[PDB]
Amino acid sequence: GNFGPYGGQNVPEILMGALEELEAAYEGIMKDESFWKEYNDLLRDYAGRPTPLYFARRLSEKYGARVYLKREDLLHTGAHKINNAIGQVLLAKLMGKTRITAGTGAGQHGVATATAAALFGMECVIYMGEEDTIRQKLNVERMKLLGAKVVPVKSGSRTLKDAIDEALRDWITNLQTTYYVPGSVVGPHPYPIIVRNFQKVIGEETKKQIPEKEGRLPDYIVACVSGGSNAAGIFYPFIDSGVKLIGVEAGGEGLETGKHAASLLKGKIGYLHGSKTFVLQDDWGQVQASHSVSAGLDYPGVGPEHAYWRETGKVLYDAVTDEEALDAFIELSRLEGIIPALESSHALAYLKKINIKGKVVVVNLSGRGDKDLESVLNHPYVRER
Amino acid sequence: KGNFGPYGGQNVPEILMGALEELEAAYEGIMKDESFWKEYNDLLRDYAGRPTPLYFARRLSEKYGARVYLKREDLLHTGAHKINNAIGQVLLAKLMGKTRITAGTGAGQHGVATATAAALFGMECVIYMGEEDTIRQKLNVERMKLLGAKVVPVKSGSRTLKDAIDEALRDWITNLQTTYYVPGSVVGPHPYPIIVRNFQKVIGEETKKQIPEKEGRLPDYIVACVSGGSNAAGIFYPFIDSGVKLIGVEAGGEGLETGKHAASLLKGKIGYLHGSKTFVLQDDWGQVQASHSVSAGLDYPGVGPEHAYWRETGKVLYDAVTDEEALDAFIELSRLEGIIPALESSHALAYLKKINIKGKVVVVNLSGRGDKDLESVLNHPYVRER
Ligand SMILES: C=C(/N=C/c1c(COP(=O)(O)O)cnc(C)c1O)C(=O)O
Ligand SMILES: C=C(/N=C/c1c(COP(=O)(O)O)cnc(C)c1O)C(=O)O
Ligand SMILES: [O-][n+]1cccc2ccccc21
Ligand SMILES: [O-][n+]1cccc2ccccc21
Ligand SMILES: [K+]
Ligand SMILES: [K+]
Repeated sequence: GNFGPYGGQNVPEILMGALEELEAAYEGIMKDESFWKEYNDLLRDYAGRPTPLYFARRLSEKYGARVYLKREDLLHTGAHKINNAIGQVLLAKLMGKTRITAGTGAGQHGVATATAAALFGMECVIYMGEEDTIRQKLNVERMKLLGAKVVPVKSGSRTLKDAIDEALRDWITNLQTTYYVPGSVVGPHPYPIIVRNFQKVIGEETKKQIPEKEGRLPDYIVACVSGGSNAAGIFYPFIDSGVKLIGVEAGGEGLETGKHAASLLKGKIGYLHGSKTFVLQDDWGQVQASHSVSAGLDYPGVGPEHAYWRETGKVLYDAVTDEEALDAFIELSRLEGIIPALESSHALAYLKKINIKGKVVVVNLSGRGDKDLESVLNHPYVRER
Repeated sequence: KGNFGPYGGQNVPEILMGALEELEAAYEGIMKDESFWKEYNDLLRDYAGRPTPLYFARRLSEKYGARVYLKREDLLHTGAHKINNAIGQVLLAKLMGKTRITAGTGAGQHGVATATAAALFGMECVIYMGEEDTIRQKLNVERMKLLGAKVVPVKSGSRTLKDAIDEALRDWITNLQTTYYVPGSVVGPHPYPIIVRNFQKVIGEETKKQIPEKEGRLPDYIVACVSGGSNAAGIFYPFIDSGVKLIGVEAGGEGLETGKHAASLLKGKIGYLHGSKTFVLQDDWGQVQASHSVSAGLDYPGVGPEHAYWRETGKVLYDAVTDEEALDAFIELSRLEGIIPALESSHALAYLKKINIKGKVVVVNLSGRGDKDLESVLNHPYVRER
């Protein structure tokens, strides 16, 4: 479970038996043809894989480049989160668990998890920070129709970090019955590997699709990063290929303002939610609140596999601001008729920061932006436009 | 030629006949144009997401003792079958040299699909929508605004889809040189019903190729909701005369005997609406009546003339389900399969309860997703009393 110095299992001791049970169950399905048949059949007919690789003509004309969008927004529930949620809730069901718990920020992991729990007939309890229940209300409504209990979390910054704190408390309190589903590549081993291994289908498809468009590997692949799961999924098959892989963190009000979620760029090594990784912290080791206009990127840590990729130079990381992401959200809506998630809008915003004339660029469009419409339409910066 | 038996035709103000003659000529010209179909089919694949999957609904199948498959048009870009037709007609508009698109919308799915295609092709877009629908389908108003379309609320008449189309047609007639009118269903003067059905019949062509990989035969039933008729025409057309039982499900509203419904085939009379001779809800003086449905996309007093022809000749069977039955089916699919369906499609799902399907193979056309309907459903008195 270590990516260089990062990762590990940094947990209360009472979780060690559950993590050993999960590691053995996961090793068992690695070679289980019937798990993969059921899972891959649901990815195809239930989620809608493979997703297309779309040539964005008007974006391409605007930037003088060949811009392709990997269309994870076309999946059932509207985001890449469903790849991981189906896989883990299937595993939970096969392990004899009867209940599912998770935390969610954008609400897309909450909806994906509730969808899979409904499909597999499991009780589902989702924790979501109170501020996120307000700015991502559409997903609260979806989870209620799917039969999940949504528990608003009123402590701390009332956003994703606090939601995960409460989901982990719930898991420990309910270990006989309950499987904890992380929605990103952050957590004690084996969870970063499990999540990345369910998301790497994105990069595997991309790798088969892009030579059909251009005859070679892309010059760049760009994906947003907070926990890191959509970017790990599209990057993993391309590590050491020579493609320029660029992960884009939330710069919030700006990297020098103290209001952002840029763990790799501005964090310090530390422990969060089971992983040794980069965490926004003060000088005394206290985890700090993150900020982002995007609820899914509003998290103060990052997956340990990205900490490792950054240190070894296998992936390059940077950030864009709330305002740059809002601009990119509006730009894709107007130019391509696709309303992107505000998370993915951080990757789209980065097209303005790379010299891409003549280049082939794949952007991971990790989800759709219907959950963000009310927040964008009311945002002061958009109001001043 | 425009007539489906005695139905259809071009029943319009004379001022529209030149535009319709030019549209029919342009459409015949693209039928053989490989470069049109290449561009269109590449967009359907990578932009809209076709083919859509044919999904085996294991828990619904267990519940009804049948093999139930859902044709997943809800997985398309924008969330409904409307995009198949919107991409194709806006591409035609571009090729005709038009610079502006207009349409009406009820559920707002056609409005969003048309706005999306207009954005992709760099065209001005003005969408008319009844004021009541701007309230019960508010998510789609927000989407249209982000896509750069102008949304005009229509405050006249019943403030729903019929009145929105009235105003889009007025706009077209005022703007005939610049503007292409995009109907969102198979209702309209010729050539529109044929154009729309020919962009939607991919749904049934895919289904016909997919179902033998699941079952080794054709299904016993295909079920789809019907108001104007486009999603049902798309999935039924390749199966006409095949021996499959095709069942179109109209909006029964508060009940076929209440006068508050949208069941044009079952309770309308022959008449003219929006260019078609077809079945139209009317009093006995020939005056069109307001329709009603809990579903904004089915809330329309007419039906496509191809469906009037299929009903008369027995090639498709038609029935209806009530608002409450549709709401029940909306909650049922959400809870049992984890799929939140559009309230329109929920009428087709509700029909699974109305026929004996034990031991039968059934395809339901899942024409759209239900995120536009969540607020309305959660606040509906019948659901609150649950
Ligand atoms: C944290 C959440 N969403 C994250 C998210 C992200 C960022 O999460 P990863 O860094 O794990 O990809 C990207 N794209 C979309 C559409 C997302 O919903 C959530 O749904 O709970
Ligand atoms: C009238 C509208 N919608 C109709 C609709 C319908 C009924 O229209 P057709 O009878 O033309 O399929 C079915 N399913 C979905 C998801 C729909 O949105 C509209 O979006 O303007
Ligand atoms: O679910 N979950 C669990 C732990 C860490 C996370 C970081 C980002 C998003 C989701 C997460
Ligand atoms: O757009 N449009 C135009 C004319 C009639 C219609 C019936 C149902 C749905 C849409 C329609
Ligand atoms: K972060
Ligand atoms: K009707």
